[PDB]
Amino acid sequence: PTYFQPRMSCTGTRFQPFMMMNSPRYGGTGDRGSIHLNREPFVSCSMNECRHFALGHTATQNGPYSAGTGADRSIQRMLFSTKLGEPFTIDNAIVHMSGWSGSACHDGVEWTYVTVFGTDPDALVKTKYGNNLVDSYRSFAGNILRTQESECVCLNGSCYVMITDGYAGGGGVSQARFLVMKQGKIIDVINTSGRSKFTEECTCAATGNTTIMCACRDNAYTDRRPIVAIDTIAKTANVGLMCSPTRMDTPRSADSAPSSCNVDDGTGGGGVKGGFAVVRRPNGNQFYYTRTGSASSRVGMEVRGPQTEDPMTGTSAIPLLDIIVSTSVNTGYSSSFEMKGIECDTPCFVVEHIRSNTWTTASSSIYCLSGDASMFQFDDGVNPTA
Amino acid sequence: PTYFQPRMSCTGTRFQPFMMMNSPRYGGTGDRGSIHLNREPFVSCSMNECRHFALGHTATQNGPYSAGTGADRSIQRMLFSTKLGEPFTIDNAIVHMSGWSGSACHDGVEWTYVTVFGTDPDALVKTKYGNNLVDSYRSFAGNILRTQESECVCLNGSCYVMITDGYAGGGGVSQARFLVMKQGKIIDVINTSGRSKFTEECTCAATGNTTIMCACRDNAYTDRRPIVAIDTIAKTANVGLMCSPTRMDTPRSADSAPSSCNVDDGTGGGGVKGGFAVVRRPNGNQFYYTRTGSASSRVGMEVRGPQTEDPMTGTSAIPLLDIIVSTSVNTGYSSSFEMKGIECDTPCFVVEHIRSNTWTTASSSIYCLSGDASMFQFDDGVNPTA
Amino acid sequence: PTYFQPRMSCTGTRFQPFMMMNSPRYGGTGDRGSIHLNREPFVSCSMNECRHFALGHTATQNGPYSAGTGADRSIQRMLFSTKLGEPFTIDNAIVHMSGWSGSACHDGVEWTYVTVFGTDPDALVKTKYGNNLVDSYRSFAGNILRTQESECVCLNGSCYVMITDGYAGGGGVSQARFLVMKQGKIIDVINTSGRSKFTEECTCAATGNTTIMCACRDNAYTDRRPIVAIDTIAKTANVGLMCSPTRMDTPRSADSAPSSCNVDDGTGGGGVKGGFAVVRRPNGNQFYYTRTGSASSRVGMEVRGPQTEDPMTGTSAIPLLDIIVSTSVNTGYSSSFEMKGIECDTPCFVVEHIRSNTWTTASSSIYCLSGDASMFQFDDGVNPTA
Amino acid sequence: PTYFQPRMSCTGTRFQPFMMMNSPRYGGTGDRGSIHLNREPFVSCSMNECRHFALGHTATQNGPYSAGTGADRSIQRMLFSTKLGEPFTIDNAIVHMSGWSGSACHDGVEWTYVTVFGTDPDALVKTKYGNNLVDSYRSFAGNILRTQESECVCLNGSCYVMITDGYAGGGGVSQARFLVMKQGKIIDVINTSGRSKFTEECTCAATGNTTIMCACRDNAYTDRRPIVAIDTIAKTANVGLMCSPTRMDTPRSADSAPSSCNVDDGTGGGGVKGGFAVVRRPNGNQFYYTRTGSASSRVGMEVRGPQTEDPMTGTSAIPLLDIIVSTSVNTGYSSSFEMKGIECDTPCFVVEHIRSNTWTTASSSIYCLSGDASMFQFDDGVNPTA
Ligand SMILES: *[C@@H]1O[C@H](CO)[C@@H](O)[C@H](O)[C@H]1NC(C)=O
Ligand SMILES: *[C@@H]1O[C@H](CO)[C@@H](O)[C@H](O)[C@H]1NC(C)=O
Ligand SMILES: *[C@@H]1O[C@H](CO)[C@@H](O)[C@H](O)[C@H]1NC(C)=O
Ligand SMILES: *[C@@H]1O[C@H](CO)[C@@H](O)[C@H](O)[C@H]1NC(C)=O
Repeated sequence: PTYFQPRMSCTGTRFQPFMMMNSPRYGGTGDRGSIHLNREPFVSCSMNECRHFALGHTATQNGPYSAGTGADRSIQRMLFSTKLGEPFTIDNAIVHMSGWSGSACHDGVEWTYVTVFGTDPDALVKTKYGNNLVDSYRSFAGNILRTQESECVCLNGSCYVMITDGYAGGGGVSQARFLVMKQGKIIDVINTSGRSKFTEECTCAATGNTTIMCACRDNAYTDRRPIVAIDTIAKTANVGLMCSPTRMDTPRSADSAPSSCNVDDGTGGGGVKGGFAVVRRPNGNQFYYTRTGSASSRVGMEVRGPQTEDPMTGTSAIPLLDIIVSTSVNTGYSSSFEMKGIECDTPCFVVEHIRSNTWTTASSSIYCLSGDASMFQFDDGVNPTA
Repeated sequence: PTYFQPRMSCTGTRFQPFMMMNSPRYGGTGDRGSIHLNREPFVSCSMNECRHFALGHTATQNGPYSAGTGADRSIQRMLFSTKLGEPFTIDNAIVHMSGWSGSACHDGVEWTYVTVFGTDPDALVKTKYGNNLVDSYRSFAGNILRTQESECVCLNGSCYVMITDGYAGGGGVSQARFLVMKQGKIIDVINTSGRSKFTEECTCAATGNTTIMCACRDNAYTDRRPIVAIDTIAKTANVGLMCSPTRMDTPRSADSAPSSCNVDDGTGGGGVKGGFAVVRRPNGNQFYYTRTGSASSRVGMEVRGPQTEDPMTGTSAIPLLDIIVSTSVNTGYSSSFEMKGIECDTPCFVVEHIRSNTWTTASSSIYCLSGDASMFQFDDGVNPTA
Repeated sequence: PTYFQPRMSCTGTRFQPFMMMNSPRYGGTGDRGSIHLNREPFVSCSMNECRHFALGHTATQNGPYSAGTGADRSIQRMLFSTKLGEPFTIDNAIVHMSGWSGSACHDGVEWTYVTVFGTDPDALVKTKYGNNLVDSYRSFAGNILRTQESECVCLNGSCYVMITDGYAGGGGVSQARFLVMKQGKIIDVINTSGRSKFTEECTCAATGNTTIMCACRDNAYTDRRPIVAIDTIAKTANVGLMCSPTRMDTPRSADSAPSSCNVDDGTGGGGVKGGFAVVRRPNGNQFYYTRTGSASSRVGMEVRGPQTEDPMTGTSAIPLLDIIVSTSVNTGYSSSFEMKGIECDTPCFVVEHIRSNTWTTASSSIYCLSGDASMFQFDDGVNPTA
Repeated sequence: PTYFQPRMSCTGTRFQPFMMMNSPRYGGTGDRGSIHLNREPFVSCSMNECRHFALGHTATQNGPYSAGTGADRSIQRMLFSTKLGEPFTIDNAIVHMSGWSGSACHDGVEWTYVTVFGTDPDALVKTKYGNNLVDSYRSFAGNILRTQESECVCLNGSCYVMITDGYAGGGGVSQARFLVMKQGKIIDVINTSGRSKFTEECTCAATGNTTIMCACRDNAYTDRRPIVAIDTIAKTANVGLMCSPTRMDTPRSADSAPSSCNVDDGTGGGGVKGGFAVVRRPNGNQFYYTRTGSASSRVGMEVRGPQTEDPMTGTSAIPLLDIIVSTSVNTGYSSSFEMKGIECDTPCFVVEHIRSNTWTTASSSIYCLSGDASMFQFDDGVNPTA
């Protein structure tokens, strides 16, 4: 009835610091806070509220169960969120469902949540709409089934969420599929084509009505991100590697043009989830990317400036816009979301900060498209031994 | 005006792990949480929210009053709940009324709460609707008056809650009655017939408009659960023992057919509240049951697959569907609830986990009907000496 | 527009235990809770929610400022409340305004709050409506200005709150006035007549449309409570002493008839706020009273049964209905409130329990009109040295 | 659609104690609370709720990060608020955006938030409306960009917020500008005229429809506050110094008339944000001011009585109304806000109290226009070493 449709983005040229959800700063052995242990934070917004989602380990930052929370998958993993702006404490967190992998988005009416939970070789995808469980999808490759770990994209009520299934190591194949949900019910599945061989942890944004574009991870063959062009009328997802000389993954080789756009050329396997933002304008879209600062290590964070060429076939270099996190500060996964205002959408990037001692926590820094001003780089301010 | 009526259930063949309300995992002597001490958790849902209900002891998990909270009845017992997904902490819990036994349900308009509180030989049932106390019912057998300890069933505004009163030991008689409430006011009382001799801790689900079916406990004569068929037009509750060779109580004898359906045959007295779910379909209902894993002890938990025969007179064995809790993990009471979605209902089972040191707490695991996938068995993850 | 008017009470013959807001049971030096230090708790209800109000000392139960919280008046006193059913913790409490004396009620549209704050010889009454400060009233006798410390009574939008001002010791005069507020604005002041000499801490309930009756304290001359009959059309408050042989204050002499209804006869000064409930029926009102158990000390608590004679001029004894608190448990102030349901009102009594070590706290027990059942007496369960 | 417009103020002659948001009184090394470290608190109100805003340091009152929170600007600074009446704890606080300087107000529909964040020589102003980031404004003088640190004024949807940029020391120039926002979008900028040389930390109140008046700080040349008269139709802000002999800043010289109204005459640089309230009446406006008690030090707090002459050119002395904080209690910044009731507005002053040990916190005392009664002076009651 009132389903959200993408709008043109508002005026701005830089992604300026907006909010820091540095949850594990009100905890520590010398403090009084009770904070969730989690990984892979992301933000999704409705037109009235933004929420900060994460996968927790059902344990406090400084508690008897904090050991063992560095695991990627466990039966204690759950998807939970708070409103953006809340400290992300145990009392403020709302658990949506169990799951060691997941995503969430809002269609303009109600929140849709997607998680993956189960045994590694046979995990199940479950979808929930409005606190009522709606649907499920079974593992298709016989390997760890994974989601975006970021916001899913809703177009007039149809929400497109990426799922993948396959071996994430060298020599593996991980062909992604996009589930199309309406009110949490899976109505369609769009399989990939093009360089479908390995698509993982896709960060997606709308490129206008009827079209979605994603920038994904490749953890086995290259260090150039796959770009997935989803045509929702043709019902096809065309995957290919960025032909740009600027490499967006971590580890990565020195920037250079590929000999051919879809040839595997890089440092080998491994990778990090990255950011991807689209600034939609009446005269064409501009694309922005996040990259770690130091090549070969998840240190620092840069924003690569507007690309006016197709992210797949442009072949031009992507200029540096700003350095948002210095190389003295460790970083993790990067994602993106859009605020949905009264008149326009506002692209924002989310930068993960990883902190550990005898437990592992995540902190997030949100940078939103705004006006031109000198960058004020952010240090998480979390001391694992505080 | 907008009273809820049962709907057909959605597609699914397995009860897959959904959410674990393992409240006493953010507490412990080494943590900073303040968590209620409680027993007999259950979940009830509205179409917009699900709530997790429990009977507390007005004490924290690790506090000066934690001793003595293993009692079944005390004047400090109270009925309280949080939204499903909340940690069930002291600050999130809302107390509804005092009571050492109780149930709750939502009729599509507002929440109805039922508790029993008073002296053992002369306890009083009280009903509340929408935070306003509405009605009461007095003890009828001169013994401990008890409720379902699970969700009550509302049919177009009329909510059916089980109450029982009698000696729970060997040689006792405990004849149940069903109170029919409308807006919390008791409008009718349906007495039982058939094997009315001992009916306790009934887990009820609708079997369609105008009909409710319950699977109850028998703690004195047998190890086969009583099944109560409630005809809301005829205003009769027909009770009889499951004629199936599969015995659902704990302790229980090895599975075997009874010599006659309502003959008392088993290991003697004792028992546990069990689960009972109905999958309503246009071509007939399917019934699902929970059972402990190890016969003679409350260890593990199994889900017994669809029974297409009448739960009372079928006489066929009920196949094993899944083992949801391994026998290395202790379990307690089992119950069931239904989520009420936009298009359909979703049957879910709730499995209690009991943990104690110098206090006693309960944790709950929720398994909801979903798609076919390998089972991922759950270990509560609560260390009484954490 | 939707202002509340009194309704007939529902069926019942006993005030049965309903809820215990024993806030200082989740605190203590061995616990993790942060609970307000307060005195004189009372409950007021809207048709959708009940709230528990108290005057706090802006300090935690076990904190660096807990010393000195036994004071009756200080600049750190504030009026705050939580929803009835909440633990009344620091995080759940909402502060309404500063004040060392106060009352609150709901008119069917929004909450009206009244407090007294200022210097003893020249304190100010302030009224607030809907979080916006509306009006004030200045001290009139040059002595400590006081309120009811209980729910104010709203009749079709006009809310009647008692204020008094005078010396509370022997030989003093404390003539009460009733402020009539509409949307928090003081529209009228009704002065008292009859035995106006000393009226304090009035517990008021409606006796039907256009009429309010209160049972007050007399802390200087007698041990019989003043009864105030407020005629809202005549705009008069007629005060006189209960002519009944049953004495409701503490300390009190042995029950005996007075030689004349308004002659000062008793144990001298001192007193306690008491309960007063009205069961409105089509054939006349019934009155119920609370009394301490042990005469001469605030120990235990009794409910004195229905009085069908005018509370002022009846002259008959008031029979004992139930003993609600045993004499092994210390008690404090008693008050009353009414729940406002869909069809009827439900009179309820609130019994204060006082606990102290190096701080002073209050706990409250709520007993609501319900069916006939044996009484289950309540022990606060709060250990000052827990 | 429903945008707020100023109303006439209600009856009253004194600003009487209303509420004390003494947040750091439920914390301390001996307590269990987790309270934000912050500075420059202020209150802004909607017609349904009042909120207490502050700039935090993302640290608890008694935690591992409490050192270093006495800084005026840092990357850990954020704007957050709670409802007025809440303890302002970590769990109740909602973070709106990052920022080391800011303001907030409500236009009758939704909350507008303004902050300044960035590097000192090139900071950015950002505006947010309804949890969605809307606009920004860049530094204009090449120096620290600052906001009011108090409520912004909304007239029929147009919200007027003061920003300034310049050197705050001796010999500096700090010319203010007023941004006019509608739904968070900056629609106009009104530059100042008159004694535009140094305008800072303006406390603004409406003087009627189409007009706003502010009393500002001057931290370099004088100890008389600048008054800014904003004509929203002429779109001009006329700045000049108070010609009154009563000096409102701190430090200040002994009261005396200036030789000429806009001649710099005082004790030199330095200053404190002060209060400014307007009582709008059909026969003209009255102005009220706050002043510290002890000249030359931020000790105590006085309210200077109604000024019926133009605050700029009156030249008469402003009589003392009340002493609201004694000189035994240290004070900080003062501001003002208006409650928006059903029929009228209610001017209120907010008095900051500064407390520090190894951390710095702020407490606030709210005094609202009410009736005539003897003043009850307030001592914060916060012990830095509690
Ligand atoms: C999508 O379509 C809507 C109208 O249905 C329009 O208002 C909006 O601007 C469009 N967005 C884009 C990005 O084209
Ligand atoms: C109950 O009746 C309603 C119509 O009143 C119908 O929509 C619903 O499907 C029925 N449910 C069952 C289980 O028969
Ligand atoms: C008060 O008047 C209303 C009608 O205005 C009526 O419904 C209600 O029952 C009356 N209450 C009493 C106690 O007479
Ligand atoms: C402002 O104008 C409105 C009508 O638009 C009026 O009701 C209000 O009283 C005016 N306020 C002042 C202060 O003049």
